Amino acid sequence: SATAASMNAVKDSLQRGQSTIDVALAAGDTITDLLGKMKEKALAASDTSLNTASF
Amino acid sequence: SATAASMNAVKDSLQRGQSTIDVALAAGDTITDLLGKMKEKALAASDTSLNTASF
Repeated sequence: SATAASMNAVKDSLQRGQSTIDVALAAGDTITDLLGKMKEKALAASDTSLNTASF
Repeated sequence: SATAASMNAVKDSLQRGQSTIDVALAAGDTITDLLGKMKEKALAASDTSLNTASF
């Protein structure tokens, strides 16, 4: 029965690991959106017919 | 009949031995519970994803 108590101790650590990964995933989604937008900006600026004040 | 009187003397010592072993057993049960709890604590602390203030 001591071992069953220890399993009770293990489950919380597994849950904490889940939580940390969720936070990381949220930040990652935001970062991927920002990277898409940055690609759009760089692509738009790669144009050689552009004015000096839009670059 | 002297021997029967001596048996009367022996029974009390046997009973005293029983009593001492009961006290020891009670303390031992408490100790085993404490050891289970200590294992749980050590297992929980063996985690490397843990903060510096929970250790």
